[PDB]
Amino acid sequence: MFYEIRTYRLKNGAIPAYLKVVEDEGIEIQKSHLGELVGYFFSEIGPINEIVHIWAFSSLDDRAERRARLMADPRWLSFLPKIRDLIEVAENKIMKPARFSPLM
Amino acid sequence: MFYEIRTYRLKNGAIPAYLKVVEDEGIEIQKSHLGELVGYFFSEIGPINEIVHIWAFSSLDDRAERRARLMADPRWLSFLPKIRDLIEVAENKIMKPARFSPLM
Amino acid sequence: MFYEIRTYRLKNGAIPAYLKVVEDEGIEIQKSHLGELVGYFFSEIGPINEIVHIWAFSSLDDRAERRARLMADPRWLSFLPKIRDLIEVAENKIMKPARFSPLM
Amino acid sequence: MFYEIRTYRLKNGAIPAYLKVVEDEGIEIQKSHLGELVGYFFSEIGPINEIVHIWAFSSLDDRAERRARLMADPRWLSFLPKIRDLIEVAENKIMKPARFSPLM
Amino acid sequence: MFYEIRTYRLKNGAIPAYLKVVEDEGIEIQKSHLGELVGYFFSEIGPINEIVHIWAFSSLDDRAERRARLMADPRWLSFLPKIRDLIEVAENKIMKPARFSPLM
Amino acid sequence: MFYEIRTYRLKNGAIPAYLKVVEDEGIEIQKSHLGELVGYFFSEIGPINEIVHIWAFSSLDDRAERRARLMADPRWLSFLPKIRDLIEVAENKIMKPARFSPLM
Amino acid sequence: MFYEIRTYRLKNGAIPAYLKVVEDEGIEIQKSHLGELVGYFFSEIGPINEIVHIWAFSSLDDRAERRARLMADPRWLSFLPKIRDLIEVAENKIMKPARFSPLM
Amino acid sequence: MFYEIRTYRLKNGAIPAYLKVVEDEGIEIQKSHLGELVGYFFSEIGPINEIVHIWAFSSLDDRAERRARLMADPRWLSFLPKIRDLIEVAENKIMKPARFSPLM
Repeated sequence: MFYEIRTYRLKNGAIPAYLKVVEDEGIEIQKSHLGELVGYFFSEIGPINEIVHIWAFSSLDDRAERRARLMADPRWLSFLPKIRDLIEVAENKIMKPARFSPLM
Repeated sequence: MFYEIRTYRLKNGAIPAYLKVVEDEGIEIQKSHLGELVGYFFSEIGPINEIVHIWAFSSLDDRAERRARLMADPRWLSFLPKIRDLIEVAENKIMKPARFSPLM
Repeated sequence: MFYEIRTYRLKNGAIPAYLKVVEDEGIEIQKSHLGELVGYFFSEIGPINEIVHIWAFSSLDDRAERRARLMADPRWLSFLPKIRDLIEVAENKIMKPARFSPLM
Repeated sequence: MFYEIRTYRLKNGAIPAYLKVVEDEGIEIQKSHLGELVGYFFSEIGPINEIVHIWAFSSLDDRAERRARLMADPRWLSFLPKIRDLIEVAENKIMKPARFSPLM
Repeated sequence: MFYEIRTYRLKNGAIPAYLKVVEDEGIEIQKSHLGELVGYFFSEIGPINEIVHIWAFSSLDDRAERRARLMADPRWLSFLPKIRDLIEVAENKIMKPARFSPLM
Repeated sequence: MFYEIRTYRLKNGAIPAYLKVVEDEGIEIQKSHLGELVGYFFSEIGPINEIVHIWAFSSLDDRAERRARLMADPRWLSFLPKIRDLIEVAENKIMKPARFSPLM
Repeated sequence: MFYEIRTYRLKNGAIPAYLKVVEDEGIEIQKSHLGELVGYFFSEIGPINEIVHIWAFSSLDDRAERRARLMADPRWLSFLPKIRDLIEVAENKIMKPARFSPLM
Repeated sequence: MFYEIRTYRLKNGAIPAYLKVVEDEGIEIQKSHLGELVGYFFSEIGPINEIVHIWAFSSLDDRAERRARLMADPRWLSFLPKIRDLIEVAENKIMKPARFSPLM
């Protein structure tokens, strides 16, 4: 399985607002397209104003396929503007599970 | 629940060796002390020679308690030298799960 | 004892304004909740527009408890918006005192 | 008062060794020259293998004066080699105390 | 041959807008002055909101010459304001092709 | 098309040695597996001791497939040790070509 | 002699405006207070939108003295707002000349 | 005029050794090839174990020409190994002087 880890640094103080709108209007739409959400966290100790969420994909072409459909969803497009200015810097990475990882 | 995310950058080319000794001699000892391993990953696309593992703790004082016992385990101390020089740079952070996170 | 070190990078030229409102409306409220302020500094030589303050906690669960109360304080919530846009980037870390540290 | 903050990133796993030799052979020599040690900490949560110590100076020329005598102390010179290879990366910065800082 | 690699970090969510106006109003003007465009990419996995484009120059004085003319082009100056606020951080570097590089 | 950009920071002064052994023993083996090499560069102005090479893949699952075969090649495994210690830090990213990119 | 190196990252595209107002209204005021300007540069190849200027001081307490007077100059205070929002991130450092440095 | 700024981070504690061998065996050879040394500094406050030297070039092709000759000098090649392992990380950048820069 492939694990995508996305890390965002939000505008200082935007985490509460971000998590509210995501919970209320984005996460369900996103999960119906992307598949398996592994974890969704916000900072406590370390980088402040940070969001980290992990998604698992069977293959990377499947990921491309799923993300393409998510991006086409007009409901997703209507949602994006609600967090588009809350996120200042972002990046994502693909990782693989160790043989001894619960996540496989 | 508290989530600790540890990220290491290993010596270039050390991931295979690192994952083998961890699987063979460290992970079980570590899991018997720390409790719940959420995920253990190695790089594929993004930062190279990277290890990322996540652990969940009921409270931070419980984390402190568990890590103190792990550090006292002479089996742990016998193991550490096997990855101590494979890891070049490291850092860890504590995060909290979003209400809509599978991980809670 | 636990030492929390928070480092912020403010909007260029915001330190004077920041330090004035903190002194006038935030530090006392914060101290009555958080406990022991170890030091509060602003840059001179090195990173510019930087704020660094250190707080000591008996335990991390006590820290969590104290910060929860501070976050619940409506006076704190009325103050936050006064520095919320003055801070651009932030992060915090927990450290422990060396046996030979005055700070223990 | 001026506050100098020195931050070092040590070789992975070198904190115990570092703190022991500093306590046993360096800190007293250093304190007799530099004056006031404000705090000496090692990482717990955040950057790993990190040392952070803070020194207060009445003036920066006094700091220069004090550090020149410390560097001239042959006992200091005999000590340095004991942590010179334990430290990988380092940096220091000068800051000033806020009017509401305990540290002034 | 010299290869210049320019990397920009755009405002979160600005890639589509940026790529549209560049395609519609800037790339042709830029190519007629700079010479050979080697590649123009936007992020997918790794740093998000990133643009990376590569240009080849026979010599660095030739590069200077070409960029001077591009900067003098009033059509270029009329275009710049259209992406000037879409780019947050940028940097460029000059590199040389390996003997076994297709790009020479 | 997908473009993978790999950037390495080598041991200070290792570029000549690195480029020689790659040219002599690694690049051909690598190209026979990976497919299309877009460019292979070493620093001149900017980050020093840096290597940047770009590879194009039709799909990411094809990339996975090709890299799996490359990693299985015992000739590749015999070569790796020759640059494994010349590379200090590394990272890779996947990007897409702009519609106006020669590289598509 | 002491050399202070200040490095700023300006808003994308602000260098021309910055350099004009500094030349027209700030540099002379600043030089009459600070003493010896060693060099004032703006980026070309490397970090973009960057300003780097170097000032030489006989002693650090002299630097403190001179900068205090510059900060007190009402003409300086009237000027500051003109570049205060053009500069996004900044930092400064003190260095010493090598015995073989023209700058001593 | 073009200004090249080279910044190196040396092995912890290597500055004295580095500066000695450069003064004794490298700087003169280097100056006879490169032309005008603007300044050569080592850290005091800020990044520790850092070297920063600045060279001025009439044109970038002239710089290429001069550095090619320096690299061909067998005396330079005999010297390089003496600082090659003292330098851990490096980078250089080209900048231009402001109209009001003493350095033009």
